Amino acid sequence: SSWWSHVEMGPPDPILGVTEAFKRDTNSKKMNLGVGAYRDDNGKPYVLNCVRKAEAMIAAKKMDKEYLPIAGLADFTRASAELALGENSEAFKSGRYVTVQGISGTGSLRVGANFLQRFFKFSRDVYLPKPSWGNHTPIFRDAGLQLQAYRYYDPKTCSLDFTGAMEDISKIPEKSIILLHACAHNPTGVDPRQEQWKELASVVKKRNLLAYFDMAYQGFASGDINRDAWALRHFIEQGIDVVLSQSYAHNMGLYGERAGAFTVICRDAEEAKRVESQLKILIRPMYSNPPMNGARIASLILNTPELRKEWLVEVKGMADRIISMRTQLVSNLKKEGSSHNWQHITDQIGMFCFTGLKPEQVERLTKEFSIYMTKDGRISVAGVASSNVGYLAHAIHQVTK
Amino acid sequence: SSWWSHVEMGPPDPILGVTEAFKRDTNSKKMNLGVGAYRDDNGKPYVLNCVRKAEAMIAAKKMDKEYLPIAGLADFTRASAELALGENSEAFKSGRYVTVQGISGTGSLRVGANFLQRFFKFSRDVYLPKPSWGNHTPIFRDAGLQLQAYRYYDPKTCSLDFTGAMEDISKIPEKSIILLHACAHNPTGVDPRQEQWKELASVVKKRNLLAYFDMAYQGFASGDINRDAWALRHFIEQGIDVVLSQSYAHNMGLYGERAGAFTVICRDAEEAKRVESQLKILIRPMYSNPPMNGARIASLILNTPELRKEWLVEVKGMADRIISMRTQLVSNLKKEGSSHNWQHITDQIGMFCFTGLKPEQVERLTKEFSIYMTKDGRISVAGVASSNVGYLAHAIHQVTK
Ligand SMILES: Cc1[nH+]cc(COP(=O)(O)O)c(CN[C@@H](CCC(=O)O)C(=O)O)c1O
Ligand SMILES: Cc1[nH+]cc(COP(=O)(O)O)c(CN[C@@H](CCC(=O)O)C(=O)O)c1O
Repeated sequence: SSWWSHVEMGPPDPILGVTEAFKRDTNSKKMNLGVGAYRDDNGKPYVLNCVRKAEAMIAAKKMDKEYLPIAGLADFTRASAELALGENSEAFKSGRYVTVQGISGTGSLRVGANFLQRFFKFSRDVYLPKPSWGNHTPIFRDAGLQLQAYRYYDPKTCSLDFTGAMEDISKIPEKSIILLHACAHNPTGVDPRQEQWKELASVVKKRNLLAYFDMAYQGFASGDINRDAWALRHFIEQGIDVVLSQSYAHNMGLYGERAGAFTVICRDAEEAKRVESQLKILIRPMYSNPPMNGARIASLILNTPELRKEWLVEVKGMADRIISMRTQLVSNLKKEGSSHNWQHITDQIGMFCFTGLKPEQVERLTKEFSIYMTKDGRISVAGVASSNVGYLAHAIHQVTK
Repeated sequence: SSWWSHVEMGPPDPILGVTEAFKRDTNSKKMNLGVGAYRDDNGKPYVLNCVRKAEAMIAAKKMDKEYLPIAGLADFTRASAELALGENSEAFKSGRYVTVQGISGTGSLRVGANFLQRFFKFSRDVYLPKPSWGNHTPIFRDAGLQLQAYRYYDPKTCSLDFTGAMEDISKIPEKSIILLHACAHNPTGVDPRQEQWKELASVVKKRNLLAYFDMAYQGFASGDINRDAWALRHFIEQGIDVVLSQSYAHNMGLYGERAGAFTVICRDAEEAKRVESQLKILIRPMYSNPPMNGARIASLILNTPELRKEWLVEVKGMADRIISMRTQLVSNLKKEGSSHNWQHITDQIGMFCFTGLKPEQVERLTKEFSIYMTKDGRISVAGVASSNVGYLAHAIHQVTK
């Protein structure tokens, strides 16, 4: 009986733990369809061309590694704001925003969570969509806020239950906080339609709710970055001052370098200044200043015309491939003779498919075929390659037959 | 009256803010002696040779950027443990430790702070030495613990007030938490003597206090890394199970890449396993997984014999230079005709000198000479170069005359 005799065995992360389990299997045909990580058509980690050139630029310049200001790389901070808001945006033009480099999406989310905990005097409730990325709970819960829920997904119909959402949302207490996924909702792969978004705006505005946008997949919903930032831009434009978290982990394939940002849209550039002051203060006693590599790479691509353009081509490339894989998946299922309707697989967008498989099926999949996915039936289509869509489909079928 | 009408202008970080102020001065002779950042003899940011080769190795291998496990790079985690504990260590050999990659020193410190908040059921008090790095307060305070103090520095005598420390320490309530700087105490540059450390061990052990070591400057106290880890090793060896935070920001000049680690010494490898589980759980909803670059670079140097050896030469090189600058500083002061005893400047170790200048003098220094330092009179000798020790000394003198 020492200091930690009492500390119990905590369980493995529902998402990140799949990769740990996957790592150990000896099956040569194994597939890691758990975390949303882009794999190229060979089924290999893919580092974009533009990322590769960004890094070379950095190398060549023989840059130092001195500490970055607490808020991050100005150039990256400003270009991230700009990427979300759009260059024409009044918010951006007027400087009514504060963007701070964050430790990827998760890092940004928690900074905001912490910021709200401290400065959002109107409420302690955060409404998450049913269902949501498992991690939104703990992120909010550890920061000190309460979690609530709003209906979103209709499993019966494999789509968004708009009526349920609107009902739930029209009733959230005023001045509460609502978390919205900007695009490629995780894990359903179903976003509201633009008409739909417009109706949500109204209710949010009307109920005077703080809209918190989680934008982890800008460019993976349509394959177009501006198109994917529509909702977000629409709300700001309707006069809704949101807070936002951005991740460059998927769209730039910067996973491990941890590049991201957290933004608050304020009333004036002077409020923006005061909020920045306080955000610095929160970040300081947390990690002091942020990791420079991801931010340097992203800044160079973003601010370098030829780089940026290459990047957009590369993003289309990625989404495209994901599409082909959905398609094929479905085809192979029919080929295999599957009786089930697998239309949701091609209807869903972003990196995954919310399959509907029950936990007994998931289990079999891992054990008989060594195909790893989250227990909720969510699979990452992002990680399928031409060489194993066949295998995937056959398995799905066997376990479903 | 929007959401953030109430959020007030927070002040600039007492340490990091000096660099912000410094950045704006137009004086061509300006000197940034605030943050502890190594400058080469030309007064330029210095990226070690071995760091440069580590990066080239990485480049050459065309490594991916997939996400690292929540606890960090195994290789880096294990080599950090090893760097602190020493290779012969029973703790290490036996695997009674858990080391987790942290976002530099600050990142590691806060992870531990958070861990204790959650699992240290014996107390909410953390005793810091008087004085300490300004940031220890907020780090502990934001995590949820209470701050206490123990006497350390004797300004009258420009040294460690051992009697006061021992008195204060012999009285801290049992099972409390005491933060100790492993070496190169920040900001006094005065460490306990080995005899002294031995006496501290006893009292800590006797009072059954949780010893929390902050090891930010391993190699900057003596210019020898094992020598600098003595105290730390001695406590573990006396049967004191510490928690520790390591930073590679100064000794490897990795400032902005944010590489560091947090370790807990446990009873067995099985407790170690349970603690790891819980640490993962804490990190997950905080930043998810850590920045890979700093960790990849540090892992390669540490685990690469020729790299490691080069690294130790480079560390000696750095400490040496710091020594020369102290020396010279003092010489120039006499040359200038300073009446004061400046012996503390050469007596102090690590990257700074706790000068004793009053705030009015600090102020003049910045305004007449554009020499930036923290308001407490702490200056970073680390950043002085042969070309400006003269200027420095003349200024000090003018403002002191
Ligand atoms: C909605 C969502 N929001 C934020 C993030 C933040 O990611 P990062 O920048 O790494 O902090 C992720 C990653 N979630 C995918 C990646 C694995 C993970 O969970 O992490 C996933 O759901 O598989 C999200 O899916
Ligand atoms: C005692 C101490 N502990 C931990 C750290 C953590 O540093 P990092 O790995 O960057 O998180 C520092 C840096 N403190 C010097 C560097 C500037 C800073 O304060 O940050 C300093 O005191 O100037 C310390 O001086």
